[PDB]
Amino acid sequence: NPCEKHSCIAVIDAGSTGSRLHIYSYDTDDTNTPIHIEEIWNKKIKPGFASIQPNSVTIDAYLTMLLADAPIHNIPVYFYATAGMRLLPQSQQKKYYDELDYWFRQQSQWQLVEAKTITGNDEALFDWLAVNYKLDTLKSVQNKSVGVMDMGGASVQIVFPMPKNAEISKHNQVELNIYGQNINLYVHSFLGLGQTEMSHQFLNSPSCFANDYPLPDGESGQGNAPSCKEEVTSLMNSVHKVNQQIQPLLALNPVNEWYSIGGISNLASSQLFHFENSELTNQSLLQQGDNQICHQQWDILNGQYPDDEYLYQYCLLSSYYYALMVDGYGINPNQTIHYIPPEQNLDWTIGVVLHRAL
Amino acid sequence: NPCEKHSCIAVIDAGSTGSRLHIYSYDTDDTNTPIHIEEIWNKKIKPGFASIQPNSVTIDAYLTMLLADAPIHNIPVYFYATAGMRLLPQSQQKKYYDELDYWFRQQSQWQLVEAKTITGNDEALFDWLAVNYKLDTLKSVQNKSVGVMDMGGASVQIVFPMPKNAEISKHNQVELNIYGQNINLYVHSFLGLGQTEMSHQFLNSPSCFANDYPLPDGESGQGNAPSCKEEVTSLMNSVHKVNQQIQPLLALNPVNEWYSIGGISNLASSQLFHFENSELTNQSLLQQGDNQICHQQWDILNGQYPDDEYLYQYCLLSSYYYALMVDGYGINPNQTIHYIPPEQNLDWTIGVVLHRAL
Ligand SMILES: Nc1ncnc2c1ncn2[C@@H]1O[C@H](COP(=O)(O)O)[C@@H](O)[C@H]1O
Ligand code: MOO
Ligand code: MOO
Ligand SMILES: [Cl-]
Ligand SMILES: [Cl-]
Ligand SMILES: [Mg+2]
Ligand SMILES: [Mg+2]
Ligand SMILES: [Mg+2]
Ligand SMILES: [Mg+2]
Ligand SMILES: [Mg+2]
Ligand SMILES: [Mg+2]
Ligand code: NA
Repeated sequence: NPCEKHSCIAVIDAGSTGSRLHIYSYDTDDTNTPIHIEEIWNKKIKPGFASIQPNSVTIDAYLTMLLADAPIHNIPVYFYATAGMRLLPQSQQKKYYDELDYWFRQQSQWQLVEAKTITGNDEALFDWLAVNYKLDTLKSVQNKSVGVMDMGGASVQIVFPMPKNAEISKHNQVELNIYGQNINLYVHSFLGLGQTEMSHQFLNSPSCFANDYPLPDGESGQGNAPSCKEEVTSLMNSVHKVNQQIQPLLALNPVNEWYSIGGISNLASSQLFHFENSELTNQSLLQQGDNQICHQQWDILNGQYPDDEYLYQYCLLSSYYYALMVDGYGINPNQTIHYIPPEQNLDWTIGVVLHRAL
Repeated sequence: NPCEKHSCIAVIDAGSTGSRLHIYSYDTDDTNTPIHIEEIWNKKIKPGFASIQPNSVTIDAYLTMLLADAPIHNIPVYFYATAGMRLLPQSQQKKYYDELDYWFRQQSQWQLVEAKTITGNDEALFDWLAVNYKLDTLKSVQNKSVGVMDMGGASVQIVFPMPKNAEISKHNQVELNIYGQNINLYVHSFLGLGQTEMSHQFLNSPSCFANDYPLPDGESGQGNAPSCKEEVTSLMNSVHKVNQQIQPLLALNPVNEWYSIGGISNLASSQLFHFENSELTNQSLLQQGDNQICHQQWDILNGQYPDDEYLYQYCLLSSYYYALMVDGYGINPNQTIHYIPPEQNLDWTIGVVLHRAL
C-alpha cells in the first residue's frame, strides 16, 4: 500500500461518455508541490454521469461501480465533471450533486473534498498541466512552445503559452508558478464541438459517410472527406468563429510541438488508420479517412471490420478533426500532431493533482 | 369500456425527451378507414427511450412504467421512435429493439405490430395527418393549403401540400388517398435542429441568455434576441441549408394556414408571453422574448416564474424559433402560426392510426 508512505488522492474525470477514477500517489518538493506522481489505480465506467437519472438508487449503483473495488480507499476524492454536465442547466446539475453529496456522507471509505462541474477553461488548464507533466517539460524554462488539444465528446479544448494580455478576456488566460517557473497560458474550450455533439449536425450529410451507408433520413452515403470537411468547417467558423478567435493568437504565439489527447488517440490507433510514432498529420488523417472509409462501399467495409463500433463515423471524424485543427485553429496540414497512446488512459486529472498546490 | 364497443390501438411516440403512450378507440368507414378517433388513455414517461441503457433490466423497468397500468392491453401496439433514436447508429439501435422485442414476447395481451425508428419524412407525414385529422380537413377537397411544423427536441419537421415534383427526391414527397381524396405532400425533417441538439451549440453565447445568467464557461448572459437569432441562423443556413431547401418550394406552393406542434406550444403558453387564440407571430415572439427575458435579470426572472422549468432557455428559444421559421423556412414574421393548446397533447400518433389503414 503506497498510500501508507506517500500522499494519495483520487480524481474522477466525469466526462460526457463515462467516468474515469484515478488514484495517484506522490511526494512533494519543499514548496509542497507534487512530484513523483504515479497512477496506482485506474477504472473507467459507462455511461457519462450526466446521462443517468439523478435519483438515490441510480447514483448509488453508479458510484458503487466506479469506486467499490479500488484497492485503496480512505483517501481524499475530487469529482470533477466536464462538458456532459455543462450541457445541463445548473438547476438540473444541482440534483446530481445533492444526491452525490448524500452518497458520500452516507459512507466512510472515501473523503469527498469537492464534487463540481469545472469550466472548459479549467479543464484546458488541467489538460496542459497533465500532458506537460507527462512529457517532463514543467521542470525548467523551455526552448519550445508546447500546445495541447483535448478532443472530447461534447467539448474540445486548446491551450498554449501566451504572454499575459490585457486585450483578451481574463477567463481565457491563466498564469501559474510551478517548480519556480512562471507560465502564462491561453485557454479555450468550445462547447458543442466535441465529437458526439458535432456529429448530431451531420448525420444526414452523404459526404460524411461511406458509399451506401443508410443515413437516418433514408438517403445514401456518398463519402468524400474534403466535402464533409467543408461542411464541418461551417459549424467551426460560421457558427463558433473558431478561426477568428484562435488563429490570430497562434500566429503571434507559435506552438512548436502539438500534443493531443481525447478521442483522436482512439481513432488514430484503430485498425482502419495507420500512423507511426504515435503521431499524425492532418493531411494524412484526411487522406486516410477519404480513401479507407469515405470512398468504400459501406456493407462491404462493415463486414470486413466487424470489431470496431466507431467504423461508421470514421469518414466524418477524420473530416471533423481536419476542419477543427486546420480550418479552425489554423494548424498547417503537414504539421506533426503527437497523440498520447490510448493505453495510457491519459486525461487532465494529473493537472488536478498539481494545481491545488500552486 | 370503449374497446368492448370500438376498435382500439396503442401508439407510442418514443421521442427524444420521453415516450408517450396513447390508446385510441375508433370506428371505420366503408373502406375500413378509421373515423371517430378518440383518445382513451395517455401516459408520458421520461427520459427518452434512446437515453436509457439497452439491457433487459432497464428496458423491462421502462416498458413496465410506460405500459403496465394501461386500462386495456389486448390490442395492437405500434412503438415508433423518432429523432432521439435516429442520433444512434443502426448497430446501437438494434440492441434496444432486440430487448424490447424480447419484453413483448413475455406479454400475453399486448400485440406488438411494429417497433422501429421511423424516418423524419414519415414523422412529418404523420404530423400533417394528425393535425389535419383534428382540423377536420381530410374529408373534403380544401380551399386553402394547411402547412404543419413539429418542433421536437432533436429534429424539426415541416410538411405542406405540393403536387408531385419529379425533380425533388421521392423521399421528400408522399402521395396518399384518404377518404376518397388524393393528397400530395412535401415532407422534410432536419436532424440536429430540434431544440435540445441546437441549444448545445449556443450555451456559451451571452446574447442567448438573460442578463447575468451564469454560462457554463463562467461568463454572464447579456441577452439580445436579434443577436442570438443571427447566431442560430448560421446553424440553420450556413450549416443545414434550410432556406435553400425550403423557401423555393414554399414560394411556389404557398401555405395559407400554419399549425405548429411540439415544443413551441409550451414556450408560447408561458405567462411571459401575450398571445391570444392559441396563435402567435414570429415578430411578436422575438420582440416579447427580447424584452421580457433576454434583457431582464436572471435572478429576478428565476424567482418570478417558479413554474417555468425551462425559463433559462426562453431567450434562446424565442430567437431559435424565429431563426427557423423566418430565416430558414422564409415564413413572413407577421404571419399567424397556430399552435395546439399544450393540454391537448397533440403529437403525430393519430397519423399512424390513419396511415396503417391506407
Ligand atoms: N475508435 C474511436 N474513434 C474515435 N473516437 C473514439 C473511438 N473510441 C472511443 N472514442 C471516443 O473517445 C472518447 C473517450 O472514449 P472512452 O474512453 O470510451 O470514454 C469518447 O468521445 C469516445 O466517443
Ligand atoms: O465531457 Mo468531454 O467528453 O471531455 O467533452
Ligand atoms: O424525437 Mo423528437 O423530440 O420529436 O426530435
Ligand atoms: Cl431523418
Ligand atoms: Cl465551458
Ligand atoms: Mg474529457
Ligand atoms: Mg445528447
Ligand atoms: Mg456548409
Ligand atoms: Mg377490444
Ligand atoms: Mg416529437
Ligand atoms: Mg454566426
Ligand atoms: Na447536440
